[PDB]
Amino acid sequence: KEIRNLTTSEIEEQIKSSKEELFNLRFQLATGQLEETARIRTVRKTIARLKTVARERE
RNA sequence: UAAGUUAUUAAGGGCGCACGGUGGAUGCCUUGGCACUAGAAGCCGAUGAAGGACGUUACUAACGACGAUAUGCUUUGGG
Repeated sequence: KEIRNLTTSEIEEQIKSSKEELFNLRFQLATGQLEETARIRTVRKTIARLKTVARERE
């Protein structure tokens, strides 16, 4: 999605979005503390884009 | 006082009509079928098939779509 960043920044980004944001929101939506639930489907799709462009670079 | 004749009763039933219930025929309709015509096409698979199991949404029991990038992603045209 026009991320156009250094591939190591792509790996830092997949590793940040991959657990931290998404895993935290998955715990919050279970223990009854997350509203703005639509964050989740945002982060998921972000973790797809960072992966696809890295695969395009190969 | 005597002789004689005759009738109302309807527990329930019969017929005729009036009004309800049941059940889903018929009329009209069609989301789908049937039989064919002209033109594509007549194979897929070890780069892992046809077919399926399990999963994916903020909930999800099921059906479609999809596959740990999961109720979908990028990019080039239409709108």
